Amino acid sequence: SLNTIDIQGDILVGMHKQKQLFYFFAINDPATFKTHLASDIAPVVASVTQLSNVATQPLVALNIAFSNTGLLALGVTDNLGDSLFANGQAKDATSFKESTSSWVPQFAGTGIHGVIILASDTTDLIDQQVASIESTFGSSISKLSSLSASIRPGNEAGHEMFGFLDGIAQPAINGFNTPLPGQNIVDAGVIITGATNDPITRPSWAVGGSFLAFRQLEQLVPEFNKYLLDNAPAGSGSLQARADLLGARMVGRWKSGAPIDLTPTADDPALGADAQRNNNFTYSHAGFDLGSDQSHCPFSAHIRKTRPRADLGGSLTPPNLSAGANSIMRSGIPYGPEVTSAESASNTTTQERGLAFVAYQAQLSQGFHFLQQTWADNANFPPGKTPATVGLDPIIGQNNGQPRVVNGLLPSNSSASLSIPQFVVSHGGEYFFSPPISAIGGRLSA
Ligand code: HEM
Repeated sequence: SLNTIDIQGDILVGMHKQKQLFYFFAINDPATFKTHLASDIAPVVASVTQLSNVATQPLVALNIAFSNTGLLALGVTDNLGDSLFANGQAKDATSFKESTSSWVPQFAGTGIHGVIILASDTTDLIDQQVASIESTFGSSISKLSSLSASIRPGNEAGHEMFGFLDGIAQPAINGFNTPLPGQNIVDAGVIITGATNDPITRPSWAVGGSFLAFRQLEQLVPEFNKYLLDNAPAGSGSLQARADLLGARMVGRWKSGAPIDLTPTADDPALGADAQRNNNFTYSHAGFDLGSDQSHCPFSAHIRKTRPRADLGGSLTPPNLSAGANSIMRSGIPYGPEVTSAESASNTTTQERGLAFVAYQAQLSQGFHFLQQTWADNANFPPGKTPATVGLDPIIGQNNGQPRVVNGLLPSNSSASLSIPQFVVSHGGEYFFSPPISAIGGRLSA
């Protein structure tokens, strides 16, 4: 049975606060760190149960996760069953056709021992909690770096920096979530280590945790906007409307959240807002060949690359349940300033903004790493298409800094190719393990 009282809340629910801080730390004097981990952190770690009840959301929601080197600093030599986690993300960078030479230097190594995720409706409240932690831990905790993040303002609340509504699609955990139309339904052990049908044996104290893949993904927003205007397909509407269509073709949803598979030529903001309808699709359409039809959604669209649905078989009618083991829970939040007047006018980025990307999964090789390397970065994925060369994911697809060839985006001609510069630039990140709450004051403090 899924013991949600013992699972950290960001994993299955998300913090859902206006402001978040990712506080990346090293451990000194581990015996002292441990005493404070047990006395000061464990009691204020927010659980799934706590966050699932709108009446027990804490003022400051706190989660904590440890890198491989952080667990080792705590004297934990156990095999958590994940080679990617053990090796650290810097060693995995070439899997994604990037180089750590481009990373924030603190990520390009294994000095980071963990991350504290703090979330609250104001930054003052976060800062007070950080000050309390630094006060009680003293020098046994050392801040290496941090990243502040926020829900975007006004009509962009819940949208990422390019302007698209985010956080729509997640796997439903069988026995825990009430599935929405079209939502994949997966065994708990796809996300939670040691939960139902996790095939990898874990240390006993690690049952109820998850691996957290963090990526600091800069977004080149003025450049993206200008690209869409410059490449907008011909049509009856305003130039901006035609540019908007191209952007929707790249993501697989309109900015409103409406999936293009269900509304391929025009936005439907009412559909985008409706969780009962906005995920209710499989990419299959009766009367169309799944292997060649890109009129509803390109084969290269971001969401189609990252959850293939009927492209990997299974039910043609919703819900499609394919590739459940390749599911990830996403808890990303935007970072950086909004686009400034001068950046928009010059079509040029000056300040860094983007997505503080967070993915949870029980097996890094099946989740984030797989989606990036085997799907998004693979010009021949999905398989069995005509033309066979789908191209790269236009949002996240990487090829060692080169422009990406992306096919199928133009509704007028599915064979038309575009060469697209990166609009998302990796600054690196790390793989962490978010332990069950019991382990925080338990094994990890022993
Ligand atoms: C700055 C970088 C990124 C941006 C701007 C971005 C944006 C989006 C947007 C707008 C959606 C549609 C909203 C939704 O369906 O919930 C989405 C969905 C999704 N993204 Fe990305 N994303 C980024 C990075 C990533 C990465 C690195 C991965 C994995 C390697 C990823 C995996 C997914 C998945 C699995 C979905 C849901 C697909 C589905 O279930 O249909 N995203 N993203």
